[PDB]
Amino acid sequence: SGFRKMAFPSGKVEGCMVQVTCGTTTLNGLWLDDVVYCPRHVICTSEDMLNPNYEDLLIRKSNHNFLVQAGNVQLRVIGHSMQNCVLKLKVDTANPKTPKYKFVRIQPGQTFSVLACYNGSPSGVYQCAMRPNFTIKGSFLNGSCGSVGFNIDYDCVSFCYMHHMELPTGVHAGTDLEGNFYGPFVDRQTAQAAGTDTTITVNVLAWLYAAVINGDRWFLNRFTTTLNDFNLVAMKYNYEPLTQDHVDILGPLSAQTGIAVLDMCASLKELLQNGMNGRTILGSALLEDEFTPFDVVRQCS
Amino acid sequence: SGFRKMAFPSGKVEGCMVQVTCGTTTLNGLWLDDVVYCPRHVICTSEDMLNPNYEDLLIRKSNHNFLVQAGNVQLRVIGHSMQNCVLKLKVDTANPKTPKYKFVRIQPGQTFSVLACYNGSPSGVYQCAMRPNFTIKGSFLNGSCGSVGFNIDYDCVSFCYMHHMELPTGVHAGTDLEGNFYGPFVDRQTAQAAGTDTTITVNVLAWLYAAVINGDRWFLNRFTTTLNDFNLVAMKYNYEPLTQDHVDILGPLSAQTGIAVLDMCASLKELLQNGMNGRTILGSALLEDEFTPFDVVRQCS
Ligand SMILES: *[C@H](O)[C@H](C[C@@H]1CCNC1=O)NC(=O)[C@H](CC(C)C)NC(=O)OCc1ccccc1
Ligand SMILES: *[C@H](O)[C@H](C[C@@H]1CCNC1=O)NC(=O)[C@H](CC(C)C)NC(=O)OCc1ccccc1
Repeated sequence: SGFRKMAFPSGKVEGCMVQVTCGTTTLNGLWLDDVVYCPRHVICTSEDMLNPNYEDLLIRKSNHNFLVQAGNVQLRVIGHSMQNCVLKLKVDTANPKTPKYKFVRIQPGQTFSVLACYNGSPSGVYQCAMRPNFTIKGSFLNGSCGSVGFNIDYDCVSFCYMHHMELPTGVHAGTDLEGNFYGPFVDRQTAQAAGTDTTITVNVLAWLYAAVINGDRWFLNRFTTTLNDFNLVAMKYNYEPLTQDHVDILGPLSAQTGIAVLDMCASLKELLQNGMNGRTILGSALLEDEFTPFDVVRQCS
Repeated sequence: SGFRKMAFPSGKVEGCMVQVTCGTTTLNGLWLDDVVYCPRHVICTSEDMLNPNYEDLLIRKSNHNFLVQAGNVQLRVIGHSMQNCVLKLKVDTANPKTPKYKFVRIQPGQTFSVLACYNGSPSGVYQCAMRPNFTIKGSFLNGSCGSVGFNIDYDCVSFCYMHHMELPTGVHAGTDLEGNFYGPFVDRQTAQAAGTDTTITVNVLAWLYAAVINGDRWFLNRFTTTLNDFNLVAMKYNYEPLTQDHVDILGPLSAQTGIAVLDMCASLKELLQNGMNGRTILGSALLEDEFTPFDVVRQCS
């Protein structure tokens, strides 16, 4: 028993983290097969980063400007190319630790594990959820760029995120492994604002089901409400509207606890209207929305 | 920027997780050099686990009763012995993934990373703090025993915990890697109650310093209080008394923020008396006490 924010084992990803150097800028890189993936702003100076012509800085570079280190072993860059916002540095050595992998792009509301890295050395691992405004609330300092987010389905690692920047609100933004940014952000140091965020409603309900599975039942009631009536209270509290699929995704959790999906929304509407009255749910005084229904089933199996 | 509950990279520990089978009971084991460490109640049936004579069940066992699997490779047990509550199964093969390690016993209030395992396969990693009553609030299902807790100082892994049981309150208990239990618990399925817990005061202050470092300053005030006057309000709210060392440990965090240690206790005493008034600190509506001053410095470096 027990429910904890739990990241995937990071061993398979640890073996692919390298250090990428260009000029006086150093960040992390992802070593898959014979290509090193890293943010393209490694080729920029502090001069360039306000409004760089990434295409212009790249032509004036060549292979020996990129110092790639896999631990203490120096990797020889035998080629370079740019895919959107990601630099692809082909190296002579095929990474022997390369796991079965996929390049996936996740949806807002889904979760993934972030392996924090600095100078090509993993520092820590934690879970993050892609916010509806395509940001994440992580822990990134200077030199953290190149650290990747990932999920594991079986023995395959589904890479889904690479860190690039931090927004003025203390939130973080990045791209998928093909260099395409999550959200309306650009890899330049200008005034960039994230859109208005909202609470992932289906995640709160799945988290409430995890509480019932673990013995937390004080918020439960006997009354119900309709899906079109619950969307009325959700629009008031900056919550996402609930769809029939979202109910179907919450199917197994509703069956394991014997609590209909719409029954839990009635408790959620009470929790939003009446507050929580200074009590806790799974050790939280707030409604948590960073646990997908899959995350609950994986822990409460 | 950003502060997140962050576990250590689990790759070095992943390479030592095995599966240990005895009869119809299967749990996890720690493969270090040529010894497999696992909880001794693997030799017990559901019959035996109420009040077992672990010394009696062990003599009636021998090597071929222990099926050890390192992935798909079967390990040959060439010997067995008991160290308190831990079974030491010597195997013929030296684990080639054995990292530099230490067998450490941690103090209540300190943190460590738990690598959740099932059938010798790592499932997830998360941080836990040893509660003052020698329990941890983790995520353990059936078959999770043998999973270890650990810290990493440099390239050395300081193993500090091995899971054994779950208490009636949903909390978990285990031993150090020498088989000595944390707290007044025994590896038998009887009525066992954890002692009354208290809030780690020095951890709350260090967590409040992490909030100031990350831009959260609404709880700050200009007034102060003495260490012997703050211990008066702490004893009221089931908080631990604060010592001069604890202030000295909070030294660097007090210097980085320019906020004296006793100044933060005044805000904490206000937060305990006046509540938080429906606002948040680092995304939390509760005062968090599972971050050591070291954990803050490591993330807010
Ligand atoms: C890459 O390692 C770095 C990660 C940042 C550092 C602070 N927090 C992070 O997540 N990214 C940048 O420095 C980035 C580079 C641009 C070319 C995209 N710029 C950036 O994040 O600017 C805003 C900022 C900088 C420093 C501290 C806080 C915010
Ligand atoms: C070992 O894998 C297992 C871990 C338990 C399973 C439930 N949560 C855990 O952390 N330990 C036991 O089953 C343990 C064995 C004794 C010989 C120490 N007994 C135990 O935890 O009993 C209480 C309990 C059992 C099942 C569910 C909840 C509590």
